[PDB]
Amino acid sequence: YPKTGVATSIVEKIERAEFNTAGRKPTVLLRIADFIAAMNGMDAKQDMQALWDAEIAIMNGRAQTTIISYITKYRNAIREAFGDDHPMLKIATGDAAMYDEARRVKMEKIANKHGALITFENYRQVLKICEDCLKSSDPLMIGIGLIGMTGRRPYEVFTQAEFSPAPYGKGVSKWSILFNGQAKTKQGEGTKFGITYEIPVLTRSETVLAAYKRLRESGQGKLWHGMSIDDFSSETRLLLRDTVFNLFEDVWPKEELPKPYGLRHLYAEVAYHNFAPPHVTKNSYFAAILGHNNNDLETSLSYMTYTLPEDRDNALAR
Amino acid sequence: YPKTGVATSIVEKIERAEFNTAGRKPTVLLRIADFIAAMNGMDAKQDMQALWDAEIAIMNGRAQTTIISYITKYRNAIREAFGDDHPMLKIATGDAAMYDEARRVKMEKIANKHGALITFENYRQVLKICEDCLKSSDPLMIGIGLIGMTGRRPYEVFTQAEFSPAPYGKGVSKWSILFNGQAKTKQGEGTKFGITYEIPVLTRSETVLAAYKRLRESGQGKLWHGMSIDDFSSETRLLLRDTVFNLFEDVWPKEELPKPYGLRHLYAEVAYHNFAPPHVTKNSYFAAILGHNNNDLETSLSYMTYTLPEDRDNALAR
DNA sequence: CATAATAACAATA
DNA sequence: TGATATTGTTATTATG
DNA sequence: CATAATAACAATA
DNA sequence: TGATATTGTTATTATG
Repeated sequence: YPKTGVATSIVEKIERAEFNTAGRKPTVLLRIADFIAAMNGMDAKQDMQALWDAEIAIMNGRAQTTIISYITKYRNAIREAFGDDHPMLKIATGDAAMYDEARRVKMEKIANKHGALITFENYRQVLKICEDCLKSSDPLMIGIGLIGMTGRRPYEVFTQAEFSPAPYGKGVSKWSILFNGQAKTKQGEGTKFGITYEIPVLTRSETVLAAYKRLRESGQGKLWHGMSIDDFSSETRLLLRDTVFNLFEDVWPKEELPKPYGLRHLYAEVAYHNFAPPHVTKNSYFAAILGHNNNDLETSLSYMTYTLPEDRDNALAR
Repeated sequence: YPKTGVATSIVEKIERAEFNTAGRKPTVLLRIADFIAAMNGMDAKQDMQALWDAEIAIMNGRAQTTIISYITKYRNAIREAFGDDHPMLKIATGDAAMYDEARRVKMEKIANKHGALITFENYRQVLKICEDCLKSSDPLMIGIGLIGMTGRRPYEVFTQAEFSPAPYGKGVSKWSILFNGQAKTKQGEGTKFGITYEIPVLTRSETVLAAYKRLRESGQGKLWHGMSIDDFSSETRLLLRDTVFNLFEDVWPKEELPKPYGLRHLYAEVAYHNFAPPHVTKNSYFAAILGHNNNDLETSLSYMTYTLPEDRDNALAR
């Protein structure tokens, strides 16, 4: 295995922002930087262990989810500089108890959500707002529209989605689409990495495709295309967040605030309610239209968030 | 820790059937027996390791689920003879890869089931058959009736269930019941071990309770009460299996054969379809009425088996 | 100070 | 079954 | 042999 | 997140 190397992406990130008008110092990226530097020319595992221990010591006090995320960042640095075969990857990681506790916390929140679905009283309005967004001249708007109407993740809509007409018999589907470019997935059997699959849309397919072409040809859109998640996050996140909040403030269910993933959750719910064939289950349907891996029905549990007020009505019929 | 001991239950099982009219030899129980015997006076971990290795060697060729089950039997023997603190418990177990593969196989079967629910065309007939069973003079029949009408496991209905009237406001519920005595659960936070909880019934509560008292007072019922799972299995399983098969042969969906747990699966489905409030999810509802642990929504995935032909109809409306 | 930028901080899938 | 990649919120910073 | 008992064998939750 | 407890099927055995 190699003893020298460099996590380019980190250094570059740090070199940009050498000249910065404002903003906080890249302290963490700096720590990562010096860590990877200190690793240059280390052959002894106790040495590596000591280094990492110092890093973990610094992290203490920070939140558990924060630590798990930071550990990912270090591990990805190590991988970039030194490769997959480097003994530091066996050393630089979270305690197993930490990850286990994350799992418990998350399961508990989900179990809690499933026992108290949120009735999305005004979802019809929300969906129309999205539809109209599809016709806006502001590419951010169109993108929001498409998150709502196709359920693709922001990073997907804005950065990497390919949308196609889906053939329905010997014609073209008006309520589904072809989609390619799933995020959060690496190459693999039963994985939608690089797979084009059919997904339902909550308005006419002609409309969605056309709005997408408008998206793909705009000024902002050519810049967005092929961005890394850090680039995209930096450039849009807070603006997207503010726009979504403003656009939906008055209609969004009282129990929570309007956030962009809200649109994806609602999309699953509505798509199921309108399109699910009878031999498939809700967990299955979601996992299918959300692009989850083969045999994964557990991610689908995260998305069961609201109850459409129609279901709430007719369940209250009994 | 102790170096001597005896797994009483195994030896007794072997002493019964010293005198047996027929049936195959208790070879496996014998192997377990001699294993625990050989462990008497072992202090060296390499010795223990060798012994166990010989056992595993014998098991080879047998199925994976078989091996996992057998390993449970040995581990339970060790525990009974020598206690929880014995170093053999760190040694006598399956390879982690084996358990992992079990998990994968099972997830794959479930994901498969969720994508092809079985339409239970005649469930109404099945349920009435159960109802009528509730009035039979044959305690086996009544028990079947109650599996169908309360969804409790066979071992629960026959051996250990306590059923009570459930108070509805200042009166008594006609479509729910109190139930106590959950199987497959050890003491714990967020566990129904020793907990009485309300469950829905698929016919009038008066009827279910009365049929249960008839069950609890019959000849066979006093014998059944408090049996161990081995006793119960030995005494009833094959008769229950044959009766359920005969009773339901002509009406049970074409894709599968009538087995007793079929009744519990259908019960969940029907109970949900008739009783689930709107703010709870199907996974949640099941987990609640099946007595699953707190924050466990994953067991519920096993039970999503059929589609009621009404749902199949009205989904095909779209 | 008064904000807009930025990256830390943090949570979710 | 090892230990990520995305989406979401706020402290801290430079400069008007 | 012809079955009924039994426990091994096996799968599911 | 370690490594079970229940439900389900069949080979093998003693004896009519």
